[PDB]
Amino acid sequence: TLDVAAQCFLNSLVRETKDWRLTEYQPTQLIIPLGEQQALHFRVAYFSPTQHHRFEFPARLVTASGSHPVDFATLSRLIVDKLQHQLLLPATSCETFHQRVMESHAHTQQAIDARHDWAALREKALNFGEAEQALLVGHAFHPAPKSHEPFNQQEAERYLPDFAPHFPLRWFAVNKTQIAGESLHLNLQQRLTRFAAENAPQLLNELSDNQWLFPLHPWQGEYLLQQEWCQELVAKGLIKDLGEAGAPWLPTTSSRSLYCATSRDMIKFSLSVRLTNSVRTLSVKEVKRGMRLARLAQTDDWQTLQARFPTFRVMQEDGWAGLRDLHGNIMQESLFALRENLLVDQPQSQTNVLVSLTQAAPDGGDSLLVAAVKRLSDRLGITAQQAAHAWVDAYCHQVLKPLFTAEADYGLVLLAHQQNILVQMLGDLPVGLIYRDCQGSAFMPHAAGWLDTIGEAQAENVFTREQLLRYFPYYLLVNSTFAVTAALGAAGLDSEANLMARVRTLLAEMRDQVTHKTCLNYVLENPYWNVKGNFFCYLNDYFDFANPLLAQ
Amino acid sequence: TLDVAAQCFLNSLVRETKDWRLTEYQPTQLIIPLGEQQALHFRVAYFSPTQHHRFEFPARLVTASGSHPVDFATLSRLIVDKLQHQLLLPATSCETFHQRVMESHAHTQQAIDARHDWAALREKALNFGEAEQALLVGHAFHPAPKSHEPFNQQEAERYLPDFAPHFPLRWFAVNKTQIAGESLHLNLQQRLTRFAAENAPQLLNELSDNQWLFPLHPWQGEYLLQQEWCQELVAKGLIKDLGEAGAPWLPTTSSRSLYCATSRDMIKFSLSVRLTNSVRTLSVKEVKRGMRLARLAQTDDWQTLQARFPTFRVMQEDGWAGLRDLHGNIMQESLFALRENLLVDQPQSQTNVLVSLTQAAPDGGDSLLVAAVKRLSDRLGITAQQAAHAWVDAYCHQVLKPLFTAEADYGLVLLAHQQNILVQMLGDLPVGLIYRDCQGSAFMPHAAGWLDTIGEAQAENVFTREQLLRYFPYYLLVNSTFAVTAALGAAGLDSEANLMARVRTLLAEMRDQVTHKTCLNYVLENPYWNVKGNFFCYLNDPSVIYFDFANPLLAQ
Amino acid sequence: TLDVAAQCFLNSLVRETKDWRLTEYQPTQLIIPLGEQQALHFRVAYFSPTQHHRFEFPARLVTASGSHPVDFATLSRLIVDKLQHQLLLPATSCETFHQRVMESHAHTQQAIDARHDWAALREKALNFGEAEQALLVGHAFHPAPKSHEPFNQQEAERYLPDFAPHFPLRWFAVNKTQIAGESLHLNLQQRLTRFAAENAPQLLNELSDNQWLFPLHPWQGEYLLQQEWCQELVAKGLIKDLGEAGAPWLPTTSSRSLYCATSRDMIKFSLSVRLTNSVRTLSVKEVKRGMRLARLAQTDDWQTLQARFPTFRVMQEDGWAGLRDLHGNIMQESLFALRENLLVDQPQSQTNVLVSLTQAAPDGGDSLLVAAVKRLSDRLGITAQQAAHAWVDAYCHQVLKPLFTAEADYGLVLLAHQQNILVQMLGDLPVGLIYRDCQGSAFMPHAAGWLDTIGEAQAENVFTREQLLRYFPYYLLVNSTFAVTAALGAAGLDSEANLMARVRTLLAEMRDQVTHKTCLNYVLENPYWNVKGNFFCYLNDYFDFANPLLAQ
Ligand SMILES: Nc1ncnc2c1ncn2[C@@H]1O[C@H](COP(=O)(O)OP(=O)(O)OP(=O)(O)O)[C@@H](O)[C@H]1O
Ligand SMILES: Nc1ncnc2c1ncn2[C@@H]1O[C@H](COP(=O)(O)OP(=O)(O)OP(=O)(O)O)[C@@H](O)[C@H]1O
Ligand SMILES: Nc1ncnc2c1ncn2[C@@H]1O[C@H](COP(=O)(O)OP(=O)(O)OP(=O)(O)O)[C@@H](O)[C@H]1O
Ligand SMILES: [Mg+2]
Ligand SMILES: [Mg+2]
Ligand SMILES: [Mg+2]
Repeated sequence: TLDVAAQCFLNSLVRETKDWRLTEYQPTQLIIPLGEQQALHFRVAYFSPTQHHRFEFPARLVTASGSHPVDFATLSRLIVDKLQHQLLLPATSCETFHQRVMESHAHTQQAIDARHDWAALREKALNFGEAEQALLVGHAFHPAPKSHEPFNQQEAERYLPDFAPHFPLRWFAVNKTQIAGESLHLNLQQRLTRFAAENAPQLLNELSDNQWLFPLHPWQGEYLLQQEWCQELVAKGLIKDLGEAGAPWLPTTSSRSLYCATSRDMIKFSLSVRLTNSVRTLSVKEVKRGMRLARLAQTDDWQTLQARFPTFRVMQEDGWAGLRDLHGNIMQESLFALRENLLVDQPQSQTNVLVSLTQAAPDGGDSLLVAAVKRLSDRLGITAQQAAHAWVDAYCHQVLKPLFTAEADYGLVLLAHQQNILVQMLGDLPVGLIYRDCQGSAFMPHAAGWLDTIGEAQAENVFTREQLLRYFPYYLLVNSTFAVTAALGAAGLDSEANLMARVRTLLAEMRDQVTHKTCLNYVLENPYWNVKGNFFCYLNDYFDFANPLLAQ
Repeated sequence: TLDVAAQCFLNSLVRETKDWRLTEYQPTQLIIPLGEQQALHFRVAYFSPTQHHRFEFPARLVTASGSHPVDFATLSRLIVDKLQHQLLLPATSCETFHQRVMESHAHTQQAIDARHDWAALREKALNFGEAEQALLVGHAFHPAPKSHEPFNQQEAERYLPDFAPHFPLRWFAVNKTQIAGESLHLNLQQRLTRFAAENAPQLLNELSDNQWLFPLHPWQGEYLLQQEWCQELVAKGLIKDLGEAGAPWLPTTSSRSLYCATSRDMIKFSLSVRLTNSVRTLSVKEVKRGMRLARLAQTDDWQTLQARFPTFRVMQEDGWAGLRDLHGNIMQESLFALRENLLVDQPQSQTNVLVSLTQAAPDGGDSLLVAAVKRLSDRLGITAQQAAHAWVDAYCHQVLKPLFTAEADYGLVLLAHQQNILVQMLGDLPVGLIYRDCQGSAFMPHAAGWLDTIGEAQAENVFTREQLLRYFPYYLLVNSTFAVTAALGAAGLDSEANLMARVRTLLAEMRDQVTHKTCLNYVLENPYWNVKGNFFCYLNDPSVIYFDFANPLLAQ
Repeated sequence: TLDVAAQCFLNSLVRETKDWRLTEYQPTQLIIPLGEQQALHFRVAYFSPTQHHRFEFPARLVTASGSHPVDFATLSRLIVDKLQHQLLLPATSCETFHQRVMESHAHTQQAIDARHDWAALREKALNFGEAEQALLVGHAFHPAPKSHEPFNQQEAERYLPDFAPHFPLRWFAVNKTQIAGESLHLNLQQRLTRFAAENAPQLLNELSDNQWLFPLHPWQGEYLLQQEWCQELVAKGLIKDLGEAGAPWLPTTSSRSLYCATSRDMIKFSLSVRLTNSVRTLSVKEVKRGMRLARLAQTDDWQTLQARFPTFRVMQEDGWAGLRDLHGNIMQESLFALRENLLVDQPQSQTNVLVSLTQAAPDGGDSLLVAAVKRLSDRLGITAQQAAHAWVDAYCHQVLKPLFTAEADYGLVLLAHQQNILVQMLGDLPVGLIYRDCQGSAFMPHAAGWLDTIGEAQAENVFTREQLLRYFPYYLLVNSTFAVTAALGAAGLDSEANLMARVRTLLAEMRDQVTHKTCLNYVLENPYWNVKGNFFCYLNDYFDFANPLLAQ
């Protein structure tokens, strides 16, 4: 009756198309014409003004003769055929698209079947690791959010968060000639030594002045070792495989970022896998973004920002390393970034990634957000609606405020979608924010003088005003705030319209306080936002979105 | 050199008198004239515009063509003698006052010598229980904050928090015909069942339809049991003494209130002991106030208030019980009230009573507040002054905001001591408030329509305007907020003057958002605050009992 | 290649028959003749003198015409067809037998597939709850150890240990007139009061002098509510259904017994479900046995026993309750027994039920027992064989000594198979015993004087010498000790023969210390043991066994 994987495909499509209808009569049905006098009739259980819809399955294909049910595989192929014919697309690109969609759908079902614990997650507050592996639906507005090529099923069970696995890292003993890297506070030799001593102490027999301990992802590790350039190093004895060892690491929502509860650092690997339309290798350019922001976090003006927003943290990526071939070429498939584990002293703190809270429950029950809101209602003795309002209000103050204000007053841009936002909670109420993913950092023109303080003002990741107004509202509101409000709306705690009214009101107060009102004005006043459409972007290996926050 | 006990006697005095002077020369000294061409000279290490002074000892007697040092016992006797002449005081009350001040001074020194763990508390964030037993100085502006009467040494070691003790409760099996009480959600029979079950399960072999388990304070219980009316019940078989049993309980800052980390309920006993000019027995009257507030907490307007401030909690005292004699008369010395333990599900949270944090270190080191702020600074990588400002700003938003708004918008008066304020912290930053002691709850006239909804419009704890303006700014700014700013000022993180400017700014923002501006107007604009002193109140078990306090928040 | 469910069926068969043979030539194959020049050949991977075999699959059916592979569904039909005519087995009975064998085989594979966390159990010492849900194979010598009629697949996932579920209890508020029961230390009213106050505190609003809180199994409670007699109680106002509430409970290896870490009591329910040829309802007679032993556990001679074996405890079932119909008749289907939770103060102790340790790994890897012995080896820096020896010797001293001695010196009989034996470990070495299930408690004639001290010398569960010698060695050696020695043997730590020699040598030393040597003499000297045919027993809704503990 329900299929959260199919809903992704359909909500992604409905958001990015103007061609679909609603029936005047009840029960309401959404209609996607296929042309040639036939159309798909979806029964609507919940209609969302932000297109967080929920359809009651199976769908029905309507014909001249009559009507008949169709499975997802069928209705999806009829849609890709339609788009191929009306929009005149290539054939080889449309079939590969449909194949990848079906793989994802199928992979989402296996993970649902495998995870019998998921429902029990509603029962109490989740820690960091629990939330990082609770996301089974994936990207709610991507057609194929769970494609993981080239991984097989055995590899997808060990190396993806979906099956809640854990594993020790792989380790090499590498000569320092063949180690490139960079790190703050501790030099590179000192990070690697600390990181090794706290995770795989028994390998410290291999540690010397020249021969350092190098961590690798177990899949990449085996994938790198076979390569000739790496095998050449083994021949010269500049690399020595130590195998797997040490503490348990669990893949996070991004799969390539790993978490260990006792390690002062998390580790983000260059991982040769396609995950929603991008191979997840790292570049030297990318890791220097993190190093850039990490150094900027030492300045006085950062000190001032942090003082003003003490409940707001950024998990700095202040270290990285990678292997050099025999020529000295940094092999980017061996790179990794080291990310501050700000939860190391509090591994049971209710700090959750937002995307896991807002995803629709695969069993059609409460979302993990709604669970938390319901606990908050019970604990405080207030109505579920009142608990919905308070949660939403605190979310604005704790999450949105520092993020808009970081741009407006300091020119710092943090592109914070659901998977980058960690909601620090205490008793299911947001009391802070931790931002993650420093590749999502950028700088406005009015941060240039501040960047000069570290010599970076010619930074690669500098945005123009037009770049800001494109990305920033989509990530923070469309791809964040409206999932919060939609999830609460789908559960019936309050209408999305009324909840977005609370968001609007608080964004207005926020505007009054900041210096550069450019962005908040665009958000609060401009009729149409740029929104990145994954449905047609993924089909090829941008649209205007009606702004709901305008004054009515 | 250091005496935090003497500083209480002296600072309390300096606040309630205008008969003292500073030296135009340095090192600066504070002078208290004794008349007859003699005076006491105190070396001032820190001068506070909120009278949180730090004197360097010994003092010095300035007399005849010369002086000499005087111990605390001497200078205090001299000052009490001065007061006996000035106010024509009965000699019996003077000597009772002085002996009590020495008792407190001595008891404090004992505790300080007994608590070698105290300095180590600076090392990390405190849990609720740790903070509740970390107060060794007591009331900072009371002359005898550690008077224990009639506790002996052994009794003070076990039943006060100072030595960080714990003990299981005493228990009576009592016929329901001799149990008077009340409870919400669960009836009285059901509370005592739950409470007895989760605290002393092994006594459930004495639980029946008619015979209920009844908890007692080990010291009160031994006293009540030696009474005539109680033994009538033992002879009648309506009371059986089961002795001590069950989980460990910690006396908190108030001594009569106990804490058990695994207990869903705290318990606040009627305790026949004198602590800062009040016998600590309960009355049916006072325990009804808790019920009144608890029943009011089920209303939709409370619900509305709670929604507006989700991080603000009140620990509801929604249950109480006591013993009645054979004639059915409630014996107030047996009373207790049950308080919600909102920390039962996280006993290791950084929820601390404010008074323990602000308290000046007995060893002269960092106060526990300064230890926190310093951790806040190091974690966030910000300056100690930036951490101090951040902590103070969050204190205003998390503590002062809900309390001033509850009175203004809803008419609810919560008289928040430094001891009734639990600061819910997360990473050494205030992120919420938990208020304790419902005996200090009162209602303004404009709460009347709301009290009607539960039929308590004629509540005894109703306050006039003048009552509010006297009490509320004393408890919540003088005996609370200024202790925060003073602690940080004394540590040299920023001047009290500057920190009090921050509070004013935020208090002024708030006034613009409330309905009844009556209270915040007074705070910000009334030149003087007329309140009640502890030093001359304690000396007398009316122009002196209450004194005018120069407002430091006036735009100057 | 590996099928642990099929191995239960086949080993159970080979143990209870003398019609099969072994091929001299290598690779060795076990042959089960079907007659008519037709037979099944099983490639043996491990031959066990205690019939804990491991066959390599698929099996191969051999005729004069040739050989071809056969799957488990086939070879099991062929074997039942054989047995059907060889025993003149009724056709309708045999069809039901094989249907339950395929159901068991199927449900097992579903559980293996569902439990992706099982392999990870090898990594560290298990706690009690983890072990209680680690048994996915079931009884290793029952033909259908995972048949759970009438449970459907949804009901199995929630109410059997197999999917590691947990849930809150169902609760009725019941007039004390309709409550039957008994308890020690606390009376019945007081136990139920305590049991409710620590497990479902929020239901205490319903508690009163006349209306008592009454716990139910979530399945059994619904099954009960629908019956006519219970409806009458609801109509009369004698019962009020409070629904589900309270702390989490996890079903143990027995399913009808539930475990809550925070509760001083475990609860054993009358459960109308068939688990290995026995519907799991309780009877009044059966819960008297627990009360009887509990009262006997308060005597001075029990004291004398306990002081001699301080590491040995029994989990006393010192309470029970049940509903009565309107006529005062105790309803057998509503019964439950309360059991001491002796682990309530150390929930993370390495106290594991033996059966989950000995069980063959579904994925063919190390057993959870061998996982421990290897930890023990690595910790002490001794050889795996030495650790195996130490573990076995420690098993004999901590488990076998107190149990034999209890019969010999006191006349107390505890029928301790693997599932009643909780091995108390410290650093993967046994250091104690906790016995469970007082239904398997009995008494010898020389215990009669001790029984007279509580007036229970007339007990129903008194054994004859013959009853003792039949049951005791099977449960306590065949279905306990030999699974340990066979798991260590199959792992290649040492031969079963050498490990069984260690057991004999210690049993010999034991016999010299006890007064009544009857039992140990029968174990050490009698050429044959009586043993249960769970196979032909299950076929029909026992047999002699060669003693390996003989001196040779
Ligand atoms: N709503 C969402 N928005 C963005 N990403 C999502 C969403 N839902 C799921 N995801 C998943 O999260 C990942 C986001 O990738 P992104 O590049 O932001 O992180 P990363 O750099 O790979 O890892 P990290 O965040 O640890 O640095 C994708 O792989 C995507 O499948
Ligand atoms: N700064 C302070 N202000 C007020 N009281 C203080 C202070 N420091 C310590 N105390 C102690 O705390 C107690 C407060 O008395 P109060 O009547 O306000 O609370 P209570 O009702 O006794 O305690 P509870 O909070 O358990 O209800 C006094 O005994 C006093 O000695
Ligand atoms: N090797 C084994 N020996 C005995 N029982 C086993 C074995 N393996 C699994 N089991 C399971 O253990 C249960 C044994 O039943 P038994 O009557 O001894 O326990 P019970 O009385 O139902 O439960 P409890 O032990 O909780 O009192 C059966 O349900 C059976 O499926
Ligand atoms: Mg990311
Ligand atoms: Mg108080
Ligand atoms: Mg059993």
